[PDB]
Amino acid sequence: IFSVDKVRADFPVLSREVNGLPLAYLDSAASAQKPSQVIDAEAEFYRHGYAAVHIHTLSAQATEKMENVRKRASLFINARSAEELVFVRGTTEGINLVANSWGNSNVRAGDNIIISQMEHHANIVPWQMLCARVGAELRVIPLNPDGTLQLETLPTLFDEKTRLLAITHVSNVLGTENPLAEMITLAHQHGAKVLVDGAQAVMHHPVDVQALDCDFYVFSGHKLYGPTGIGILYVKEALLQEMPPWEGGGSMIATVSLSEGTTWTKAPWRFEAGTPNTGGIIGLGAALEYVSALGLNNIAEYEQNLMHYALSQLESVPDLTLYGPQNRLGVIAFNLGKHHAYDVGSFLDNYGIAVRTGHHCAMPLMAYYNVPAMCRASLAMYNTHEEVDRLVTGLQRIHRLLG
Amino acid sequence: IFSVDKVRADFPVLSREVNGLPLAYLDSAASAQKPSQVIDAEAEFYRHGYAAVHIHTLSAQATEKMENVRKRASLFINARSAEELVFVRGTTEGINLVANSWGNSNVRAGDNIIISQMEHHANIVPWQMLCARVGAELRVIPLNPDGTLQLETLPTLFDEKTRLLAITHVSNVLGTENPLAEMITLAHQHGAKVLVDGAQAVMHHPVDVQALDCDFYVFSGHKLYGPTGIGILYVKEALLQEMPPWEGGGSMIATVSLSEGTTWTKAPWRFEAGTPNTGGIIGLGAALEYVSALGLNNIAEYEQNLMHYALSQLESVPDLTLYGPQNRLGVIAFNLGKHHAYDVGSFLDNYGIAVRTGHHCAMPLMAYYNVPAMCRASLAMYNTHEEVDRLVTGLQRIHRLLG
Ligand SMILES: [Cl-]
Ligand SMILES: [Cl-]
Repeated sequence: IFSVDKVRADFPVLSREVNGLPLAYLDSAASAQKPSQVIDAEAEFYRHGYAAVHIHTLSAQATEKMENVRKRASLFINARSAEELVFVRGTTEGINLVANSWGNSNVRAGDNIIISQMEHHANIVPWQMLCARVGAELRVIPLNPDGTLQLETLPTLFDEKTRLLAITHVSNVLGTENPLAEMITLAHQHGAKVLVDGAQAVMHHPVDVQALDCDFYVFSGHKLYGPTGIGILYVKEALLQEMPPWEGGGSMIATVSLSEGTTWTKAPWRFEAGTPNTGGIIGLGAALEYVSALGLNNIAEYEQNLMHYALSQLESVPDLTLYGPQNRLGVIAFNLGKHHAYDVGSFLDNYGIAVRTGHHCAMPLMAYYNVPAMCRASLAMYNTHEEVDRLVTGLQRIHRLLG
Repeated sequence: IFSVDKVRADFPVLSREVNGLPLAYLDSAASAQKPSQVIDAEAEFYRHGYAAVHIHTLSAQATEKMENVRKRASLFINARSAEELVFVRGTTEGINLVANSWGNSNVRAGDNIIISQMEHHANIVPWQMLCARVGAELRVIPLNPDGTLQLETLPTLFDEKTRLLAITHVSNVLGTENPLAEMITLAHQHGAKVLVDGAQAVMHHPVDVQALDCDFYVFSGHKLYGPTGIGILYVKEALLQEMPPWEGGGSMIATVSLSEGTTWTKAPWRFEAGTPNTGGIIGLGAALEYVSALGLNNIAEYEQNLMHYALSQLESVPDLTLYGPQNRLGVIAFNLGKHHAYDVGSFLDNYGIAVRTGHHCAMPLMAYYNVPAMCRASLAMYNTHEEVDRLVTGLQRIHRLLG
């Protein structure tokens, strides 16, 4: 079983006070707090084992630590091979890498690409720049009122010119989990590849990219209780070894000549130019170990119970509008009466409750719902029923005071 | 005055043992060790102040810490304005950013770009990919035997079609410091812009980009006694606010619409997509503080004396070939007799002496000297006369044993 009190003991930030009051951090979807095991694994590497990667001993051990983290990450998402994983800055850079290296040589004038109306900007803007570069069309799967995809529109959007579906696994605003396996079957029937944005999935339940059969999969370390500046791009081996490089420089070359040109090295490493973020890679590996030791199924069970408790308690908040489906994961998007989200979040911060307010990097989603902004509370593995009670009580107080 | 013993006390890695013997780390040019003040500033941020950047309190304080580091970095290199600095992964990503955002809209078919024969691959490969994309020509300033540029060839290389000179401040192999101010005057007389690769300069002496009048300047945090995964790209305000975005996604947009297109936000931030590497940014700011507190002029004086001692002592090594000028900064590139550098570096590692062997991401430089590889010892602010003595003695032993 899961013990939230033992877990919280690993997270030093949770002891913090904000505005004189004890912090209730309900913004893990924007970025997750990190346990001491992750923080110290990075610090200890800098303290005792630091060197540049790729003869001498510290450098050879550091190179081996980084390839071990690549292997551990590939097992964490059940990729066939460690060499199907590229180290990137985060989800955003991973998507841009695919959009340029794979997009520029596989999406031509007159083609189309399909995204959804709930996509994070990370999974919109690189496809808009790709379509502008090659003269292709960006198609959009629209939303239902309850925050799910209008799956009936897929036949009018998929045709023989559809090169790619780029789709979120779990919405960072609505908490909707999309039916990826079926959508990927449909997409593959047309010869379309599928990129999955998994930035909000990998911390809530197990993820298996062989079962999903996605062609690309991306996520960020810092939302997986890990350090900033590191993330993972998974690509099917057969596609990856055909993709050209994106960033150029050291470590991604085989030979460099000023008169005979330059040749590239083999995949993953062809896509990793310059000094890797070894500090972040070390912290990411520790983050995967820590999460695996708790067990993603145990995390999923505790988070689902906490979510059901929260949705039940929030029924006692007058004039509360929720957005998204009842079976959401991770986040609760809401607005309080007619009050602007900025004001609501500001009162909640004043009680020491951290929630995010604004467009959540999902402006088309906001426009679909005809609001400028939303509040969002995240309910992660280290959050408690008591913090939910503080959120409920605070919204009630804000309603009485401002109503 | 400088006290190397007090400085070394800040660096926990220096206590390490390698192969049972005390470490002599002479590979700071590949990556620098970090002081506790840098390591702990990052750890403490994760422990007590962590949040996503850009209403609630932790997030507002984190956003302010990152913009303070941007300001501190701009003062460190004497840029006019903090908004002339873009946070990048490192030198390599900074150069690729310029090559794509600025290069693609300013270098056309039939134009030419000038680099030097001593450039790191980071400052070659992105210009080769740019020239291949737009149909331009890559011109090369050749070397003199002593490791300096053949400055006489500049009139045959600069013409009216020269769009850009990309040039290293200090060679990572030879330790040559190039006459940047004069070369930038010449380049500007033709309407050419100048990118300076400063990755080997910013830790050895003060750097002033207003005095240099360079148009772009790049360096890496991890060689500046800082964390991995962070670096700085400086661009003159007038050029930067004309440059289009490179990576797309959150935080670099002003508005995102699926029907009316997307607009971009103002410079620096237009070039920073997705979650910044706040952990690395915090560590970088601490690294700049630590180096400023020692004083770059004090570092330069101690490192120059250590270098003169090393070059004098190495005269007692039979069959030692040195590469580069006598007034080198930071590094000593050498080969021992006819022995391959890999073997020499392997014996030195066995004595607990870390040097780098290989092409040092400078294959054209190696070919100029008609060798496949070189050894390189770095002499940084925390290295000692005693470690030089260990290097000298070790090379002597290797010569006797293998000669
Ligand atoms: Cl290389
Ligand atoms: Cl945004």
